Amino acid sequence: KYQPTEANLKARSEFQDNKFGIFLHWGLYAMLATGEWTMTNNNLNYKEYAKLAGGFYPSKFDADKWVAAIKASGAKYICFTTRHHEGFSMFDTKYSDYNIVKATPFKRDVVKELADACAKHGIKLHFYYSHIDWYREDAPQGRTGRRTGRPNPKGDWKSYYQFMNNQLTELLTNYGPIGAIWFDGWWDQDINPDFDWELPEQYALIHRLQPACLVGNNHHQTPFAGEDIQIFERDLPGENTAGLSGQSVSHLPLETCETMNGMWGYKITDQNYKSTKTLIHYLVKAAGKDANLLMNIGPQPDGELPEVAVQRLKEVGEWMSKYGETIYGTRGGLVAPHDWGVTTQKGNKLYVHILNLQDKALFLPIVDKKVKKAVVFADKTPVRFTKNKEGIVLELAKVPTDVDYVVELTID
Amino acid sequence: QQKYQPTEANLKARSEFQDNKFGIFLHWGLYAMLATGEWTMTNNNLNYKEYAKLAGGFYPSKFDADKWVAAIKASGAKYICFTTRHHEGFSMFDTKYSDYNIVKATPFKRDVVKELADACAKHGIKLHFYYSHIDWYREDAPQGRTGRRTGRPNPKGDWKSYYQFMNNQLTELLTNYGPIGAIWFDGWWDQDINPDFDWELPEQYALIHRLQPACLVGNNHHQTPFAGEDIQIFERDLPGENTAGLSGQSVSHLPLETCETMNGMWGYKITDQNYKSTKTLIHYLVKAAGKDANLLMNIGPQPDGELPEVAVQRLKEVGEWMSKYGETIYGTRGGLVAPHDWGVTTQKGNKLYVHILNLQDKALFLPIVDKKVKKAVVFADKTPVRFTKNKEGIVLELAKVPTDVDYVVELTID
Ligand SMILES: [Cl-]
Ligand code: NA
Repeated sequence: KYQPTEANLKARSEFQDNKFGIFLHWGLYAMLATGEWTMTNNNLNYKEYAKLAGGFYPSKFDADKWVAAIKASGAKYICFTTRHHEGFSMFDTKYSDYNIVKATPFKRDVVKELADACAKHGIKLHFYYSHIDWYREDAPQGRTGRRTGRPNPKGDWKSYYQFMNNQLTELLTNYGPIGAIWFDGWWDQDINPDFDWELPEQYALIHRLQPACLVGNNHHQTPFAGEDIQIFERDLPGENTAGLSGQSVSHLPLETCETMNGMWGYKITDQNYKSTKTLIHYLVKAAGKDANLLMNIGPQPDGELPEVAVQRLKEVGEWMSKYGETIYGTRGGLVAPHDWGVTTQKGNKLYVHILNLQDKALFLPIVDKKVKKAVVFADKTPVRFTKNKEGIVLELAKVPTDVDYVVELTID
Repeated sequence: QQKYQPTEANLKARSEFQDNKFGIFLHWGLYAMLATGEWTMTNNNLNYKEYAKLAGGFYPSKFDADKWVAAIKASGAKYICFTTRHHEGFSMFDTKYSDYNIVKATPFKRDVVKELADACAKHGIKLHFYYSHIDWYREDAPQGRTGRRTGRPNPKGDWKSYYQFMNNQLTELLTNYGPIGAIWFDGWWDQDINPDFDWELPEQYALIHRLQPACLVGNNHHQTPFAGEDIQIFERDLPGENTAGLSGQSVSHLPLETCETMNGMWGYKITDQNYKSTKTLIHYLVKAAGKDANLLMNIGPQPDGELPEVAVQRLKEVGEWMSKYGETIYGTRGGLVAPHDWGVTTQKGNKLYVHILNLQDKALFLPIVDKKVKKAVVFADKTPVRFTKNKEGIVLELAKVPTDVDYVVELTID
């Protein structure tokens, strides 16, 4: 029954072309510095938690600096937590005083400042928005938020649902063009299979306000009517390592998310950042399975992006400046992921991303199609290959030890 | 630190607009029946309800959007600016926010804007929408200088209602008709008697950019452009010029556009059948380009739905010229050499096109001193033009006294 508009369909293709975005988890939980789940993990009282807002002053926040650092990685979009499960709004809302402008001494709308910086730098802006809420007294309780001290575990769905829609209206009118709404929390009511999220009306609201905006919902199900992208939580499309999303794979654009260290919202214990090579491999492997990668940073309560995260972004971007052509604008490749790497493709080119190879030769199961040419992407040096009944065999100059040794094949 | 930050999409759209250079204005509304001008309502103090009765007689039976766009494309024009709703307040599109519109209130019963959008898309012509900030018909519209003798009950209007009505219609225009190249506002000057009048333009410009980031915003206020506008309009005058008395404002850094009429009026006028010559119209386009400006040349369609026959022929002959010389206009910016009495220059890449429009001599001095001129040829047949250097520039030696509409000399610079 859902009919995407032309503008929406163009947006979907642009999203797939862009390939690489940065997740930003920032909320009051950054003060506690123990994770965005702390409020329900530690059964904190909702009114006591809200007192934190009077001490929230991220004095070194600079939206220009954030977006410039994110652009330097080769990322093309940002997904920002406008309001997480804690229920604190990081924007100037007229529907709750529990927001960054009214309830903190900082008194600044960081979502507006980020929107302006994104326009300056040519970065698209996506909004994460929590379907669940551990703070509001009208929010129904599912699996989480049962020990916040609130009086009405049933909530008042008509009131809560209207509040959500009123806020979505603000986010889709007051902050310029928005590339996507990224919903989360559906899983909180999976104990109640008859729970009615009333998503057709809510998705219709979004597309009415901005037809080009993409709707995603992190529910781990076959996408519902009106969704424009499909999300896989730390699990890569056809895979369920973390146990969070081993679902089907569909006709909508795919996106998977990873953290750069161990955490989403800022954790002060967590200073083990993954290597630049590991991060580049996340991006390449995602692209190789026809999926975007959303890589998360958790900003500090002083308003700075972690120093090590900024440096890792910079080095990923140095790689992208050389190899971005093999990622941007591509779709998942003809040759499926293997232990040695993955392929992406664009036009008549198949990029063979050799990530983990022990040998000086590589068999590729390319049988039906003729490989017209094979070169080293970096310098266009020829790569010899032979044909056998099962495909082709690349003869490489050495055992590759590069982060990603890309061979560019021409196929017609 | 700037409130308004143009997106990459908008900045690209600005450069495409400047590349396209030539557009056609179309003023069409109920005033076409009276055939005395779009200002007739306020000039003759017509009652708003009496004027609205005209709509029951509006039936432009020969309207053919495909024929219009084809005739306009043949001129070399690359976009069209069409009056969706003029000061008379009559909506030329199917709108849910007023029944005073071409579908609901006339026997013609057709959304001509829809048909024009479809035809523009088919022929690859960009569509811009003119939209009036003032309204002589609605009872909630505030009155300024004009529309004070319409018989309406409330000179103060109800701005909250009227402004919400405008933004509802703008949403329709940007939702139901595909990609729109520009919104072209007009009427700010109606309230210049009230220095504190709040048009609430930031919110309205933001709505346009929110729904279509690549859509350009223009406002014919004759002022320094307000934040949020993407083009600057000069009415009936080259930028920097003021022969018509409507253009005393300074020239900004936004893309420039000047508008002109083919005859004397914007809306169709049955007395006014004195059409400027093809040569004059080509001179308008070339002089505009030489001043780093687009030209928007107007036609006022007839109440039977046809474009004036003489205007169509003029378009055709302008297009014959563009078929030969368009490379010297399209994709160019105002040239190194500023406009002179003899003509103007335009530039693109390593080429400076010297447009000789009015020269009585067989030679032409050009003040090109910093840059080296590698080569000079007659654009039309690539025949070499000899030139010499002097301390103040160069002197071209021409084969004859030029009498062409535009005798173009192509210089190669580096
Ligand atoms: Cl000069
Ligand atoms: Na269109």
